[PDB]
Amino acid sequence: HWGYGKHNGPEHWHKDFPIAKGERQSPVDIDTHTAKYDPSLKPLSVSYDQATSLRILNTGYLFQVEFDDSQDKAVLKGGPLDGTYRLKQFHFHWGSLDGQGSEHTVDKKKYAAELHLVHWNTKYGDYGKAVQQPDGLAVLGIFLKVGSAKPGLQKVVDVLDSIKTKGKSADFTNFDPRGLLPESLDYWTYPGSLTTPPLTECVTWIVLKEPISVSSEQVLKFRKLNFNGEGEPEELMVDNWRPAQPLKNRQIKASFK
Ligand SMILES: NS(=O)(=O)c1c(F)c(F)c(S(=O)(=O)CCO)c(NC2CCCCCCC2)c1F
Ligand SMILES: [Zn+2]
Repeated sequence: HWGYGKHNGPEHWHKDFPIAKGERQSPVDIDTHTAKYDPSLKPLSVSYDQATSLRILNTGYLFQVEFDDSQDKAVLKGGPLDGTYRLKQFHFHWGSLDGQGSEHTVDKKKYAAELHLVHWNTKYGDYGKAVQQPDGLAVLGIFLKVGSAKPGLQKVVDVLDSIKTKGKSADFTNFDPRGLLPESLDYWTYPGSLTTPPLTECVTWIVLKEPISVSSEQVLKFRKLNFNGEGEPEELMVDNWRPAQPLKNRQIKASFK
C-alpha cells in the first residue's frame, strides 16, 4: 500500500496512480518572482462563522478534523472560484525537523508544516462526485512556521494523544477554524491535484502568503502521532508531505502586489 517511506513513498506512487506524472500535479514550488498579479482575482470570501466540527481522526498518514458538510455551514467563495465550496475537513502535513514539512514551497523555502482546509463545489452534490471534476475541490493552504504558539491550534494539539494510532478518532465538536487563519488573505492560486493518492487533478489551490506561527512544542506534538495502528510497532508520523512537482504548463497567479 502507498505511504511516505523509502519503499512506498511519493516516488513510488506513479505505479498505482499513473496520474502522479500528470500535467497538473501538486504541490509545486511558488516562484514569487514569476507569479503574475491578477487584478481580476477577487478577495477570498472565507465564511466560517457557522462551522460545525465533528470529529478528529488519525488516518494512518496524517490527522484530520472533519466538519458537517451536509449543508452550507462553512463555505469558501470568491477568489478564483466560481460558485460555493463547502468546508469538509482540514488536515496537516509536517516534518521531522522544523525546516521541512510543507508541501508547497515559496522560492524553494520549506515550512515546518502546512494546513489544508478542503472544500468541495456544492454544484456536484457530494464530495465523491466533486473529485471526478476538474473544478471539484478548493484547498486553502496555510504555511506553519515555528515561533510563538498559535492559541487557536492548542485544542487540536491537546487531543492528539487520544488519537495516537491509525484508525483512532475522537469527538471534536465546537472547534472554530477561524483561529487557524493568519491576518492577511493575500494568496497565490493555480490548478492542481490531491497531494496523496489517488492524486486526482480536481483541485483549485489557494495558498495564503502569510504563514501562521506555531510553537516548537505544538509541532513536536504532531510528531508524536503514529502511522501504525495500536498493537503494532511504532513508526512516528513525520514527513508526510509530497515534494514539489513539475509546474508544466501552468501559471501561478497572485491576488496581490
Ligand atoms: N493534500 S490534499 O488536500 O490534496 C488531501 C490529502 F493529503 C489527503 F490525505 C486527503 S485523505 O486523507 O482523504 C487521503 C486520500 O487522498 C485529502 N482528502 C480529500 C481527498 C480524498 C477524496 C474525496 C474528496 C475529499 C477529501 C486531501 F484532499
Ligand atoms: Zn493536504
